Amino acid sequence: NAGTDINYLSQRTANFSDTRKLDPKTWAAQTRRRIATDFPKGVYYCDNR
Amino acid sequence: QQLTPAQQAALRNQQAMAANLQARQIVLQQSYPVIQQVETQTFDPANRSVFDVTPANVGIVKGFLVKVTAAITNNHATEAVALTDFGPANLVQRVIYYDPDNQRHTETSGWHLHFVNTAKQGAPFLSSMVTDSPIKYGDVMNVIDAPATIAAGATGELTMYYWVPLAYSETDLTGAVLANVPQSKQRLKLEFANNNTAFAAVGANPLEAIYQGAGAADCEFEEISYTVYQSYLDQLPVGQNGYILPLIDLSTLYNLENSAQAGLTPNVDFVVQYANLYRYLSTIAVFDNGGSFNAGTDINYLSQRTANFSDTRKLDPKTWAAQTRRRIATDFPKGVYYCDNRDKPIYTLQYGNVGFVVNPKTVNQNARLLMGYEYFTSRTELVN
Amino acid sequence: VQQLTPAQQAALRNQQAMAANLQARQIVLQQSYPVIQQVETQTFDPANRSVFDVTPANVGIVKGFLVKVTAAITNNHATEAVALTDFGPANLVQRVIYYDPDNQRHTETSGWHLHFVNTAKQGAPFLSSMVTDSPIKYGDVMNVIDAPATIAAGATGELTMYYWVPLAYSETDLTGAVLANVPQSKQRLKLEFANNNTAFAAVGANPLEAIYQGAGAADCEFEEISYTVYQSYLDQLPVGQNGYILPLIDLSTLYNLENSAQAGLTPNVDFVVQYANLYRYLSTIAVFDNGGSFNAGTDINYLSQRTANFSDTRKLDPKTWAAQTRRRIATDFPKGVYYCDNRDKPIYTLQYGNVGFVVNPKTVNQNARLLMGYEYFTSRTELVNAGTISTT
Amino acid sequence: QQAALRNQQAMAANLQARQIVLQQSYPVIQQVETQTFDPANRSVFDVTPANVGIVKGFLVKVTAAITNNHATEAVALTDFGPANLVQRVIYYDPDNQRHTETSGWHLHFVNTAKQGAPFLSSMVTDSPIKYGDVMNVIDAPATIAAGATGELTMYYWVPLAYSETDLTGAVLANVPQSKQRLKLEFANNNTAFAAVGANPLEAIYQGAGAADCEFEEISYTVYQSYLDQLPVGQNGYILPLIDLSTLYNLENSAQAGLTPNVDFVVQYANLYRYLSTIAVFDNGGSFNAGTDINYLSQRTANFSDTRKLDPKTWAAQTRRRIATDFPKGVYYCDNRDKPIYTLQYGNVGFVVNPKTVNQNARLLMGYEYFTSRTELVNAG
Amino acid sequence: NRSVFDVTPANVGIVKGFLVKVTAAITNNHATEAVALTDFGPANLVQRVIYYDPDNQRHTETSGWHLHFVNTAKQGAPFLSSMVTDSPIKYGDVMNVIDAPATIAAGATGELTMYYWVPLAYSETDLTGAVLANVPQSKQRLKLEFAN
Amino acid sequence: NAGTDINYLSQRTANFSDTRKLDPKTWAAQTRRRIATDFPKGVYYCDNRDKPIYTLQYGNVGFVVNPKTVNQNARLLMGYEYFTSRTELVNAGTISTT
Repeated sequence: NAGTDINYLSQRTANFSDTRKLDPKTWAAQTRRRIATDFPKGVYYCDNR
Repeated sequence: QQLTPAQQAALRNQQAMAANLQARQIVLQQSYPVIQQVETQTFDPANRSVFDVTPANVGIVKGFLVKVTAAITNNHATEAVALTDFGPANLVQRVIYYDPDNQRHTETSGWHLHFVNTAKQGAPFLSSMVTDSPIKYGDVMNVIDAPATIAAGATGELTMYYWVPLAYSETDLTGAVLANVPQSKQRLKLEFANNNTAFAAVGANPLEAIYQGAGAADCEFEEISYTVYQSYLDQLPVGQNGYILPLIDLSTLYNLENSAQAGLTPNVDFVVQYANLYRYLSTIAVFDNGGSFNAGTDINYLSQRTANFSDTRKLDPKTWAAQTRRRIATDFPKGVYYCDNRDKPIYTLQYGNVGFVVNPKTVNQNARLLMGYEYFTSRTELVN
Repeated sequence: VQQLTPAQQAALRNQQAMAANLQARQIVLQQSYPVIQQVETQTFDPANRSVFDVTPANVGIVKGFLVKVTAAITNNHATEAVALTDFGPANLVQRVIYYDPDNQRHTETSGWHLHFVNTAKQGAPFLSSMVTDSPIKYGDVMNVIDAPATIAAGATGELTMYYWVPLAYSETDLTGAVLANVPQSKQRLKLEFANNNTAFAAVGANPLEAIYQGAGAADCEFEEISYTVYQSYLDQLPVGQNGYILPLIDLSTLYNLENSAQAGLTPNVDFVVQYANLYRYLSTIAVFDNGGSFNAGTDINYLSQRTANFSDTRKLDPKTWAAQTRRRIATDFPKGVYYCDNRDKPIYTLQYGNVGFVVNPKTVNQNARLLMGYEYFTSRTELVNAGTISTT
Repeated sequence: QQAALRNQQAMAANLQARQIVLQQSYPVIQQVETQTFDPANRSVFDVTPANVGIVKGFLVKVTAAITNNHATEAVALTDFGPANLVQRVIYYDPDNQRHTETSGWHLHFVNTAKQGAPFLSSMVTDSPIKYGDVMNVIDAPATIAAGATGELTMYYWVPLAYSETDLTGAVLANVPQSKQRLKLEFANNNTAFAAVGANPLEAIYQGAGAADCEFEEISYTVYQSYLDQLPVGQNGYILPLIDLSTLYNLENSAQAGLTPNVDFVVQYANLYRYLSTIAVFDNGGSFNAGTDINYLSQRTANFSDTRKLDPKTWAAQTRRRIATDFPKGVYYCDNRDKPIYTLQYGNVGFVVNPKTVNQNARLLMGYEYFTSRTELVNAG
Repeated sequence: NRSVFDVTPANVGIVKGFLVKVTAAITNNHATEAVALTDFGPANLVQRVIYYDPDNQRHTETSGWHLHFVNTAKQGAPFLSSMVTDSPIKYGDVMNVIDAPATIAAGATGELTMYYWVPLAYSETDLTGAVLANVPQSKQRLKLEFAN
Repeated sequence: NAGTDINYLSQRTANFSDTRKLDPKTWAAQTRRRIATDFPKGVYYCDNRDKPIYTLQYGNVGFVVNPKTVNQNARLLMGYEYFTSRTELVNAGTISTT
């Protein structure tokens, strides 16, 4: 599914809490800045380069 | 020695500039970026359309990503409405930010902020590029989206995103806002569209509207929702005196603002002077020709001119558009013209007064130029 | 021969201290530059919230805050109107409290008392526009402090009110000012606004704290309220071989406004409200809330200020008392509101209740009481360790 | 290290002389000239003051009769009304140096700012004793109906000395045969009446019958205020040399180029110590009560601001100075205790960020300032 | 309309914790059926609480139900409860400090009150975990995410 | 009444302000921690055992009640537990704020 089965995604840690707890569309927005489009349905990407 | 105060102050700068850059480099190499939700609200703009969001006071703030969704219903008996050229970019009419000292930074329209977001990305902001790939990449998540038309009796769903910058970029902290402290509240103020601004009747000016068509009078928002995410740097490096901070970066304002200018007449140079002291990074000029937005056909040429009547880029509309295609890989909507001055910001006092010029071929009633600026500028000094 | 005298000055001592304080004050005023700056603006619906804590900027020497309040009031009643109470827009703010960086409170009073002091200090109704025969169109052009006399059934009225919350006594006397450059510790300016429960009084109800009263009151409501706080301070403080040249007495003295309520009035009997010791009372305001009725002196025999052993220093009939006030503000305060100026020679008892404010009532209704308002100076240490108000 | 001391001592020595002059001389107010004329023939006059003692200023009385010859339409006072009976004033001292050069309306607004209330007005009170507008000192009919003739009276104080107690800017005129020049340009049939829809800024009346309005006549009387019987000492005349070598002037200017939501900055010049600033927002002939402005301020350019305020709060500060508001679109700023003094040209600017800008918009500026004589007076 | 709030604590002295009073009115508009309290009931009025100190260091971040169970464990009895006894003097649930109707019938409106203690300091006598402020900087942040 | 006729209660020192200005239910919550239940209707308790109220000057500290509704013949009946210096009570003591 295109994010409709997810509340949010994040990277969490171990002091702060989450460093990027985001709804699926906002998470996808960050990915659009990296590959100029969305990955296929149900595929989520995270850049920590 | 002879103390040449002017030469010296410059020297003092030169050292100031170097210190700033080093501090910036150290900050970037040493804190950890965080983006976290600050506030979400769902409402009917018929009830309320202005909201004052209170950002969290933590570390150095770089900017805010604002997600906006909306549902619009066309209850006209028979007629549809179609997206205007700006469409969902008009979901937010105005945005204003104030820092902890209550100093105002950006104050501009949603459409201008959106065009700058696009210029800074180098492509339509958060868009999905079309390719021949058989793998199913594409508009999967509808990050920024709005139906091309909303038929009589139908309800359409829209999604829009705006990045409200404080810092100039992810690597250049000029304009960022400094949280090691005490200070006040910013007042990220968001003024949303409502039934009056979002729908334009046939023949009415579509500038600020989202949809225009024969069914406009019976269109209504059902709801609008926003979620503001704050992007900042945490775990600020500490050294000797306390926090290692880029003092020039944090005491410089990086702002967007817009205004409207009128007084255009056919074949005469319409000159909009740059308001001195600011370092203008970009200029957007929208030729709202009395509600008509044309693809360059109502313009002879555009230019940037300095106090000697010397043009640095006097170009016909298509050639002007060509330069923009090199910047954002496509054209801005009809009647929207962009000018990049990022590497050499327009700065009067460096070379006399400068002006943005438009020589119109046709001028309808109520014609005007809506100017959008992106700038830094700070304090200024001198002596005999 | 109210008593202790001018021996209070022999006691403080540091003619050297005063000489220094005063010289430093003058250098600061001469060398620094005045700034008035917006620190916060907010719009809200009283139905959701009405209490706000504003955080001032910690910069230089803070003199005070100018608070601008605007509001839209809708009379949703079907057929009845409402009209302004005597205090009207002065009740847009119910209370104010200020805490400095050292957690010490300065002013803690009602919006109406604060407003009356603003008027007393200006020498005329605060920020008012005086009427003259000038043919040139000066006048109430900008509606600085403004409110519709009535709001008819179904109508919406727009109001504007301003309050000056003082820290410093005046633009030239920095007594009471706050040094906020020196600690990261925050200041607190607490504001409690009128709400749908306090702004509207039904016919026959007490209008003291209300803005409008009338037959349509039950159906009146705020459409919204907005406030903007401007902070006034001195920047670019002068430095010497010591460092910052500062008036130490000015900055270690509190200039506060405070209110209180007293009851127990009986016809033809002196009702005495005792002044506390250690405070130097600059002015006194007494409001005779005669069970919800506010009269123009007709319910009072006389008012006075009295010292235990001597008698009264100004026992006067209500009209003569009002005459003294007309010399101070060029008009009368609203019905039932009485003012007393003691600025040149502040009431200072050294013993609690040496000094009392007197009201001998002619008629006393049910639930009668005197609402007192005070302006005073104090030695910040004396208020910390040895102070009450209120004489029972 | 001696500079500041030398300055303090010179100031201490000015001040003593000033006090002796105020104490020993005697104030005189005397008529120097009266004239009645028809604006159709002339409207510019050069009055020659008397060269006696220390001149402090001139009180100019102006009366006029205006006839509305229109068949059926009336006219009504503009916001400035009788303050536009004098369009401009210019004063030249015996040394050919100009002091004030400004408009009649700006001069009038400064007269008001200095009085602390509408100049020479009659305040309304509840007094049963019949005080009130008995003498119609400054007066003009609110409207002049078709066929009617209205009578107007206006007074202006042209200052040389700053006040009755501060002689800064005063002129020593008993020292030369060289004449003073007080130039006055009066309203005429072309400036006094504005047609509906026309800019009323410089007019006295506006309305449907304006085209047929005319002056029946105008009269003026100039009274000169000076100090006589100047005190003499040892070396001779005891005089405040700083006071008499300083100019106290009012001047006006116009600036254009306003754009919605953009800071419009009018730079202050260097050398001048600006005591007050008046800015009139002539929004293309429309004068609004702050609704066309976002905020006003005084700044170090790009920096800020020492008083960036919304229009109502700006007006609140003015209410503390003149006990009322100036007319629509007129904004005042008091800097008397700490005059704007840049050394640098433009370090400081007056700011107006407009909300709405009509065609032909502009800011009409008015300034009160002190500046500075290069060289002392001629002494005996 | 809104369920997440960022409260800004005052910066004064050593902070030990926060007592959060929460009240609510709930209406059951079902045509015929009632609803009954869950085992956690009003403890679920607050879904999550997160605190950050002046240096933006996160301390507690947990659910309302977990915070409530710890409040109970630290008290040694159900948090802020009223114990039942045979006393004829009218002590008892007089003030409804923590309270919620056992059921809300179709068409009825129930009122609830709940309290949570968000600790920084471990206890009134053990200041381990307390937060100063002699910290030039920020402000603290107490984020409350409510039920909807 | 069970707190419904009161806006708030507090203990205040002249110059600082209140050390515990609380709504009636929150005031009752503190009491529940002390006696495991509520005192009867209209009865309010305040524990200052670890740091006893000790003014050195009369009235430096006061107990505050801001009533929401006041009926005819209303009054506050106060009860105190204290340790005094036997000599101070002998020579310098009253109870009483009018």
